[PDB]
Amino acid sequence: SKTIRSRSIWDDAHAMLEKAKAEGISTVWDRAAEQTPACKFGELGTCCRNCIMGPCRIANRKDGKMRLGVCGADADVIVARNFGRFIAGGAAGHSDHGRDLIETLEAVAEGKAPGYTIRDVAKLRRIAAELGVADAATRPAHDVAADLVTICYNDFGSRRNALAFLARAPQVRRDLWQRLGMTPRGVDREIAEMMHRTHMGCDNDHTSLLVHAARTALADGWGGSMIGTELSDILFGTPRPRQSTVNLGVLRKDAVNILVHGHNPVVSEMILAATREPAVRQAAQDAGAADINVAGLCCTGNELLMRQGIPMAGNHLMTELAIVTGAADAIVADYQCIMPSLVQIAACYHTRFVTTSPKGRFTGATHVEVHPHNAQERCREIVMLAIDAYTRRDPARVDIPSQPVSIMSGFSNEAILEALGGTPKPLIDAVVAGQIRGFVGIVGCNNPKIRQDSANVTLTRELIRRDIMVLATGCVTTAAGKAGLLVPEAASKAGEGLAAVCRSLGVPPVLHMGSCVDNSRILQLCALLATTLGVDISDLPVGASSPEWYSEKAAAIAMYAVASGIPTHLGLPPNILGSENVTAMALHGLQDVVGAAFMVEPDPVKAADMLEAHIVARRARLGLTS
Amino acid sequence: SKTIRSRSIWDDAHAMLEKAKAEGISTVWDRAAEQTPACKFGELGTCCRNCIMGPCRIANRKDGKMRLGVCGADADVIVARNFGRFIAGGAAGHSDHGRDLIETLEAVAEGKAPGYTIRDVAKLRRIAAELGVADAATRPAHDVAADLVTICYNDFGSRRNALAFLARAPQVRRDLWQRLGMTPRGVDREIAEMMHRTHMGCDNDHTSLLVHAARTALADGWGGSMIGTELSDILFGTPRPRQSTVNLGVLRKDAVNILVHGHNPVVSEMILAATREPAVRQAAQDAGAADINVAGLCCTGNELLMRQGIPMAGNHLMTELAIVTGAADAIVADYQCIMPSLVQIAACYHTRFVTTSPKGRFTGATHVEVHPHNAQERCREIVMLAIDAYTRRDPARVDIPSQPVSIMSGFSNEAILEALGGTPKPLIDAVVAGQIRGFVGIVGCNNPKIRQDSANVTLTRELIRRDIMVLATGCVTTAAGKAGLLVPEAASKAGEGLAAVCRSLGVPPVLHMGSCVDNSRILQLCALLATTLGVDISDLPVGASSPEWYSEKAAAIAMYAVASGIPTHLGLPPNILGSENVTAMALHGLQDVVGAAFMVEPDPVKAADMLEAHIVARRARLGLT
Ligand code: SF4
Ligand code: SF4
Ligand code: SF4
Repeated sequence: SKTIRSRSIWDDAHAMLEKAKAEGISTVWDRAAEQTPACKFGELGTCCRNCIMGPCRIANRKDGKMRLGVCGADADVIVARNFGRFIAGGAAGHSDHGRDLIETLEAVAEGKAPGYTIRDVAKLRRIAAELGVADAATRPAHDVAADLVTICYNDFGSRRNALAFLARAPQVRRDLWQRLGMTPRGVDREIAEMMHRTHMGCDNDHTSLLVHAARTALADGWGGSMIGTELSDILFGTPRPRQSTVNLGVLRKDAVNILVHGHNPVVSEMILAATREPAVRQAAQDAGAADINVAGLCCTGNELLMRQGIPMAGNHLMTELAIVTGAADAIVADYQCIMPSLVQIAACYHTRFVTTSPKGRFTGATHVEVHPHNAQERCREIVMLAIDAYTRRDPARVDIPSQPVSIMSGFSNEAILEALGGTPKPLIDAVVAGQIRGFVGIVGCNNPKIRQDSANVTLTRELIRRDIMVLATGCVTTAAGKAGLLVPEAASKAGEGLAAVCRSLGVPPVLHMGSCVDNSRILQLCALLATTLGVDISDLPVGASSPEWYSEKAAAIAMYAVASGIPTHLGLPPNILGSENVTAMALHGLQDVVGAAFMVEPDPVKAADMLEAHIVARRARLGLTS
Repeated sequence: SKTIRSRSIWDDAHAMLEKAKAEGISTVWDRAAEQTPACKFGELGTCCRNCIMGPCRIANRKDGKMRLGVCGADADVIVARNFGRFIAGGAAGHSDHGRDLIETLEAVAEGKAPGYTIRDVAKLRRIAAELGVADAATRPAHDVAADLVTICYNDFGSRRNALAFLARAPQVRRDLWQRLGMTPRGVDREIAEMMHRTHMGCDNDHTSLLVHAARTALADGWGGSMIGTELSDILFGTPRPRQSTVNLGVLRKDAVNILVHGHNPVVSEMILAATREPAVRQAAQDAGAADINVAGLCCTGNELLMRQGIPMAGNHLMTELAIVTGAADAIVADYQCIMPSLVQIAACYHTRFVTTSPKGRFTGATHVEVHPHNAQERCREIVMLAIDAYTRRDPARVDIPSQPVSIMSGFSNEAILEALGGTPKPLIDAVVAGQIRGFVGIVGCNNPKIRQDSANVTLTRELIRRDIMVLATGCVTTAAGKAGLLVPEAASKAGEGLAAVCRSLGVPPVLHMGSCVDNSRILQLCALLATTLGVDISDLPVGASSPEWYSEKAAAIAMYAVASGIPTHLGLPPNILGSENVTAMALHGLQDVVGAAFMVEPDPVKAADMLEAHIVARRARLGLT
């Protein structure tokens, strides 16, 4: 079918799209078609519903009518406020997840989280020492953890002048943020202040609103996300390189298949633990299954891949299709990017849809709420639900369409530095000599507007062919993995210089660096390189790209990349083109301010050209050859 | 003009609307007409733009298409998420205000706020003791202030199980909130969690979303707003009853007129002090003026009225009209509800539009940023700018249309208890006897959809005639004031029982209790009576009403009133009627959960009937007549 082929580049998606159509199951692509054409005011950002003097919409009329909202706000203010609330929603998604990790570490330090422990005490002591805990190297581990918990909680308070992890950024960058009024002060505070600013009759200057949007995004990348990443490593282990597999073929007909979906590994790590208990495996054996098979979706999947090597079934637009295989016996959901259509599609099969978070409630789901104090008991109950659902699987509707594709994962900054012999000096030498011309983090989602992973893969291929190493996170991980680019043998697909460095280190030309919160690892790496070299992040030959983004979280990531000095490409524009001034700020004005700007470009080859041009300009300023 | 008469009940509004028309100046009412009819999806709440798989809209179509968003979210989820973010924006408006008051008190405690002081040390010691500061009664006042600052800041952190001021609520209400999962834990935390819940693919259950909306609003009423009110009293004085005046006639042709607008008394109080310095006054007199005349707009005007008796020029929809008098020489703005049209209308005259907050930036305004460490010199500078603007006033364009109307203000709970002899017992006895049948807080804004103050005044008049005492805050203050209802002689407009009680105490039948953050005083009063009686707030003969609301802040107030057990009337629906399930929860379902619900009724006489009906039912449950 020409329509099905246009929706994705992948055979396993095509196969499930055919099956979904045969079984009369509507998908995200069908709902996207029903919502096309979309309201122009919504697309442009020129609609405001922030009070009930509205709704207001701004037209561009020669007679000057509908130029202002009822309160007098113009298109610049309305677009900038909508964009600011958009960013705040993304920052809040990461913020609340980082907050849950603080609470989990506190429960471990108090001895009130059965089955949880401090899996990386060495990293605990290092992070705590970095952030100022006294005698972190020698004091009892749970005392050090309690002091680290206090520091992280204080970043979720209202008394700091700068977040704790901001000290990683080079001095020149912290000085610039301070001069601009961009320094993030409190993770929750910046979000709340954004909501205040965007109330009627508060902030009515688009420049001020966009500056606070940058501050709010920075409070995510250097706060909520960075806390989430570093505490997740302490609690569940620091990733090291390991082999795994990707695509819908990681599901197994002869096993109980449990898909974990969402973002929080506090649940997924304990689901995986329950599946390895002897009594639970005997229950699955008694039900007729040969094994219990956990596979990942989206950022929870990314996390379990990085730390445990658990195979990833799919990214964002694969999620519905994973149920359409007929082999998903349970989906275990926590929060964020979990499409509620999955509840309805699961009900078309035997699949249990289990929610675990008080924040991730879905009408019609089976709710088994999980907290650290009860996770071990509750996750056992959830796996037994999956085994029970397995006994009702209709064997005639099972169609697992592909063989899995080998990948390598687990490239934390700790693993990267270890692969380099302990210092970044071999990486700096490679960049100075021009073997690696630069690095681009390719991050972000799928979006039904773009043929799934078409831009993600094309951009990745173009960059590695030009000797630009790619750092992959989020739903790009699955795209690079299915493309065969996440293995060391993929050096044959890179340019001569990048292939040579990859082969000498034994690593792929694309490094999987984790989930969306793990984009904080990319900030940390950039900050380490700039600090080592004595330059700003805006002087490094780096870039970031989200070719197929959709979420507020992805927009917040892009904003904190830009605000930190990383040129950032987006495949689709945010809803801001209704204001030329806001658009010009985002694409050009920010360059004058933070040393980076957004680029919007749906042609991935042209996106590669633009990212490469920035890298080459920055190499020249460093006195390097290109 | 019949169109002009249709826009306001007030003579000063009519006169300035005529003047605006003659001069070609467009107002909020003109822009409201341009935006009519509005998008039906926006009115119903059935539009979602929370990701760029959207925009999505939910329709009711024969083919069954557009029943769901691209992510699969239905109308119940989309409407409830939109309402949740709406409430979060209102809570955030109050929370950042409260946070600013903490920062100011901390600057005073550190000795780094020239011209600021602890005006009410007795209330500082009482509040600090209440919230757990050790030896608050005897320690040095600035040490006590630093420890109270720490307690308030911790409510803006992430480690509490319940906000500090929640202890005021009766135990039965705190137990209910705990069981429901509504207990507010952190002022910023609940706002941030709401923004997380409304991201695509997080909270997709409309009941869950509305319960967290209640928790977010409670974190305002018992957190951001209550902190804002109590610290404002500590820094600037606890209000006591005093006489003042209201309407555009408080402006004076022979004076430099400075209008303070927005919410923060931290700025308006120091502007007032600057205008009283002899050298500043002499500068005005050298410019030809007889004096400097400060008048208030909206909530910062409410604050200056409550504590300093400063006349109030007008409420929300009067703000543009104050400039059209041609006599406003400066507007000094901080944040919230300040319409950006004021900058362009000020540019039609000589008026200086001055912004003072890093959060309240207005393109084209004169920005003179004020912080506690520089407020004394910056406010002096601002007043000098107003005097310079006065020398540019075109006397031919001046038209101050009315004589000002007398009012009484200053009814903090401290002033109410003092007027009662020091205990709520006389008030309880009057309620028991049936002299005062109940109380309604009438709060909230104006809205161009409703003839300005027509419902605010009619509802007020209806309730006091039925022996229901009215507690007025926000822009209802100006409405009740201009109607002559805020003076003791207004007992003559009340029913026999309320008139008798009012005359015995020498108070009006409508008590001005302050700004929008000061709706926390109504919570405090309800919790005091309920705790004294040993019942829930949902057992008290009380109600709340915003007949002409517009703002997210007003919706959050209405939500925390409802979630606290106070039946709450709204003249206009929030943008939720596209979900029958969300609408039914708001109007009916909440009754079975928190003991109160929203009521939507644009006829203010029918609104009075409904509020009275709840009061009578609660009187019967107390075994009263
Ligand atoms: S974006 Fe605005 S104008 Fe468009 S459908 Fe939604 S509410 Fe209506
Ligand atoms: S805030 Fe202003 S532009 Fe937005 S809905 Fe209200 S009146 Fe219209
Ligand atoms: S969150 Fe769902 S309903 Fe809202 S815009 Fe995104 S896809 Fe549409």
